[PDB]
Amino acid sequence: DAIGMVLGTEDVTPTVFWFAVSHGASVGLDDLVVVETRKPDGTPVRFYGLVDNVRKRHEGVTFESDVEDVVAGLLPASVSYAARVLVTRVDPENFIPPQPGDHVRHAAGRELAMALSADKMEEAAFPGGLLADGQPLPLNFRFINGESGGHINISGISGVATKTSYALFLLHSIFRSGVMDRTAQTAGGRALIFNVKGEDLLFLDKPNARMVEKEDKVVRAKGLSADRYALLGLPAEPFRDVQLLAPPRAAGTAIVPQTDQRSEGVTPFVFTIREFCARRMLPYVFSDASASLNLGFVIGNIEEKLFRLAAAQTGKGTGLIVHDWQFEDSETPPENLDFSELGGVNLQTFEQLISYLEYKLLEEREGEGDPKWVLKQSPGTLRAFTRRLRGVQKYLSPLIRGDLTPEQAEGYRPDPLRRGIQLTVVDIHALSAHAQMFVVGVLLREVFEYKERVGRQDTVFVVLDELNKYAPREGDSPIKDVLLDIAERGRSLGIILIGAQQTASEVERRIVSNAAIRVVGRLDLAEAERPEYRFLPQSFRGRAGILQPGTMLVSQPDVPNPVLVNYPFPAWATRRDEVDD
Amino acid sequence: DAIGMVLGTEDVTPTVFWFAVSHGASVGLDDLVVVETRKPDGTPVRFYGLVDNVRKRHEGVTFESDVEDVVAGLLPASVSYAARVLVTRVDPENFIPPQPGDHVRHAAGRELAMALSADKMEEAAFPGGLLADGQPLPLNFRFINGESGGHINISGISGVATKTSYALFLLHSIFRSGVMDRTAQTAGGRALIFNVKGEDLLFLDKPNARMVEKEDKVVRAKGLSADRYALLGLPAEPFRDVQLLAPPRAGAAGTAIVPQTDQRSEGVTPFVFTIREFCARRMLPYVFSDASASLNLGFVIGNIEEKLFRLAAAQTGKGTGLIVHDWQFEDSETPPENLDFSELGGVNLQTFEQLISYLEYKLLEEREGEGDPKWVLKQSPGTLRAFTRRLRGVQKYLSPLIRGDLTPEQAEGYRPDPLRRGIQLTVVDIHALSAHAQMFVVGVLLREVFEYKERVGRQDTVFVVLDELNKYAPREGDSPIKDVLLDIAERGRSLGIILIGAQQTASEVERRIVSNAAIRVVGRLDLAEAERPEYRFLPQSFRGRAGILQPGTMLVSQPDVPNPVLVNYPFPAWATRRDEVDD
Repeated sequence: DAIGMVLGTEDVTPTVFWFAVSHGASVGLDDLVVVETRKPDGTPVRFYGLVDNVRKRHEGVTFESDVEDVVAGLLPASVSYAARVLVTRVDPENFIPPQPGDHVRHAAGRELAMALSADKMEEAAFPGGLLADGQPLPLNFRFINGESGGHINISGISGVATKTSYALFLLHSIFRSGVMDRTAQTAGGRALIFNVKGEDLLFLDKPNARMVEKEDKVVRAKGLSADRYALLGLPAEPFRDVQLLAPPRAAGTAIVPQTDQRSEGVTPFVFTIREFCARRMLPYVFSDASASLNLGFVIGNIEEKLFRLAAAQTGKGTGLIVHDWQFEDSETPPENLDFSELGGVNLQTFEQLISYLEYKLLEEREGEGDPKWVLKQSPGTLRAFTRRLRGVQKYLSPLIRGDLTPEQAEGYRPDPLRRGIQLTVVDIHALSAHAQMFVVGVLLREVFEYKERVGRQDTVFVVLDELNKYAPREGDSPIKDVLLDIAERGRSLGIILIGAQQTASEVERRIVSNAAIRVVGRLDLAEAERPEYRFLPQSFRGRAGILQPGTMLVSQPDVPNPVLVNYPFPAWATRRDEVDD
Repeated sequence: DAIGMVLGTEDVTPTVFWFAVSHGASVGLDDLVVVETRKPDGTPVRFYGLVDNVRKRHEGVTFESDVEDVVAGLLPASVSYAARVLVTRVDPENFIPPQPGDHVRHAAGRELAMALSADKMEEAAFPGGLLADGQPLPLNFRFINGESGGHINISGISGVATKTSYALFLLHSIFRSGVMDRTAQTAGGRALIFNVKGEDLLFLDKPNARMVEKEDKVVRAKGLSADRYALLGLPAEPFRDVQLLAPPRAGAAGTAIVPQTDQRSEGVTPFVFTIREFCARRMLPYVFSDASASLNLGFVIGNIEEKLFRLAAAQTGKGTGLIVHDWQFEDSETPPENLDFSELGGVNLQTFEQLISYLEYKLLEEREGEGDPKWVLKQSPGTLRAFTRRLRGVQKYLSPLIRGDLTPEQAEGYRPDPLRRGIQLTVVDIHALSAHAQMFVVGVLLREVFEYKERVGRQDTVFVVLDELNKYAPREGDSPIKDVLLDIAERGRSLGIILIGAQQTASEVERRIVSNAAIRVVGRLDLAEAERPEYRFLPQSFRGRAGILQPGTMLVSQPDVPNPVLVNYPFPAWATRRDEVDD
């Protein structure tokens, strides 16, 4: 149990000190070490630290050109192997230096738990990954579910850092470790995740045949005792209760999902015109936050009109029936127009709904429009609102249907909170950016409203990638607003964000600032020194530039510095090729 | 009883110097030391200081590889134990360098008083915690009650830093030390605290069932002569006079009023607001708490608040509801089948939705959509809808809190008054309520207390204990709740309103609120935040230490003493959880 001796040739301070590695021992860059010293009074003090600097030097060589002779042993010299320890905790809080010559050892048992502040975690610790030699890393669940800490934020080079895989692992850990019941001691968990990568998120229902092979290879290499999942205490199995939703293909009443390689088990999801109006979906059409005009007054006004109009609807249908649409000279044709038994037009398509908005705002009274709808708003602002609806109508029109019947509508409505479902996967990769931002906006706002009305209830995890897309640093959008609501109010409300981006400096400062858990994959060279990565010490930056895929640094409030960690291969399928018959 | 001698190998200056720790003594990083030197004419000069750096080195080892041999005794080397002193005080204020070889000693009873400027705190000193595993650290109450100082601002990582516990400890110390009596020689103490945690602050009048074992364990470990509370001189009992207020459960359609508390069903009083009082006390501005990014609704809110205030004054009845005679529903979708009508044909608004409906009618339906001209003072239609839409959006959340249905006697009993006679501590339960209701309740109570002090004068010291200060007083937003916090910060000293506020980072809080705190306490700080400009009052030496501070461990900084002082405080004598209750 001897790894080295505290060095006296370098200063020995309570925060930082060096030690010499014993012969036959190897000290890695991230190794967690404990050294115990004796006070003059005789009472002991334990120092728990992490190695941030490791070096090897030749102590007696006068010139670098004598190195060939020195290695041979012809010239007298001694190789010196030393490490620097960054103090994280002192069991007795005495800020006195350890004596040179004190024994340094790897934290392995109770010492390792003390170093990672597992005593503060208590029953709330659950596996956040693997340490150097198969020891699990305790993650304090109370800082994920909102008791004392907020959400999770993952950063790293997209394509190189494995951000989404680590998120899915954390969901697996949270769902299968039992910490939800332990911290509850309402005690359950749900997750909503969006497939935008192809069909990668679409087979996490099935076991991954390649997991065993790849697992055993790594197991034999690093010499772990059992399978990496077994070391964390987690079953190597897929997600138990999974729902796959997809958009409704492409003037046919029949509906079947846009998915190609996975066709079995996938359910189409659609919105109705009536629900569109009733549930104030209109703002989530305007996802261009990068820079724009102030349509807030127009959107709010038309939104309220549509809501009141939807509430007045007595019919059972899914479309919206309006009685004040006349076509003295509207390009729109009276044919193909569902007409009510009361002479009202029943809007069955999104393009018809925009046509009616054009009429109320721009054609109604020889061009000045219906004053109840245009509330003194300028013609230029109205037509901006109109033209943007026209621009996205083709892309949103298949997702919003009024021609569907009530049977189909109740069946196909996307509910991330459906009973008996733990993981909802919404397949948006076939949709355009406008349909993506629309669907994400509506669904997130639906979950937020529901938790506002009822309460914390079940803790709902939202796993979102490309955070810079949805919540830019400088823009302002509705979809960014619901993510702000989730970040700032989600702890108490029970909506927890597991978000990832290539760089946190491109994400809204209030989303990133509210993540209790920060996880860093391989970081770009320039990004590591940015202000948003101050929680990584300078020691880590050079290492972080070359971190291998699968390797993350996790930082959480309980323990002061980031800890490097690895995590197993997915027990679930992430592409079509990994599914047995 | 000397701990070392001034070192000549490092420069000796009046402000900063090194000393060598003598054999058999241990010198900690935050230890208070005193050194005495002698002028050539024989007069003595005393240096009171704090250690900020401490180190150990091998003096004679020529190669690092030797260490193993050197430890065995085969090679000669000596361990060099040295500490650096940051001078806080010079008692004869002669800025001369101490002479090398002078004797360094731990600060003694009287020497400790001089080092912590206790002489400046004649009798206003009260216990602020335990320092250096030793003696109580004196806190100047005159910098907390506003005679010479403002309020307290506590900062640290929520969850690990023990921020709220240190605030409650300070309250206990102020209220039991008798320092209120001493500083008097209109000299009484009151405290308002909001429970935003899950019923954590609802058991402050119950004794801590595990505070004896936990304190005892600490006493055994550090060999203290007596208990930590005993060492401070403060009794180890809970808050004596406590008021617990909670919102009403099943508020909509239920006349019976019952509090929303689940864990504690005894001694908790339900608190409700009344529609006439809402109009009379101009509480409308507090409904608009979303200052993150907002429209210029200031004129509409001001316009309606005055109209509502005048309407309340016009009421002739003693009834809680508001009576309006100018509301009609020709085409407005507000059925009157369930409504209360006055003797003179007026309508009595008993529900929050009804008040908003009346406002919607005056603003948007009164004259074929034009609206009553007196009510909308040439405000754009979009601006009126934004004001109306926000009220409808928040109506379900504030409806249980604002009731016009109750009788005057019922309302008088239920109104939440922090200044109620015979009450020293008031706890308002806000955990059940939504963020909008929470923001509305804090602003109304703070403004009512602040306004009452302005008319009456400062007859009592009201301590307002508020966590998550970034939420209520953001750095760049502008809100009514921020404005009442600003009034408390900038005018509370003379007015007697003292803010004990806590945030995870002062960087997220309004510069004026943090700048007006005379006392600054720091728990374990985030790695990034120590480098920031809001934490310049920590010397650079402290930063690396502050990154790893344990729960229970705080650095307190006050104007009388130049550098921060590391402190510990006892475990709470009051219950902070349902299981910590002692029967």
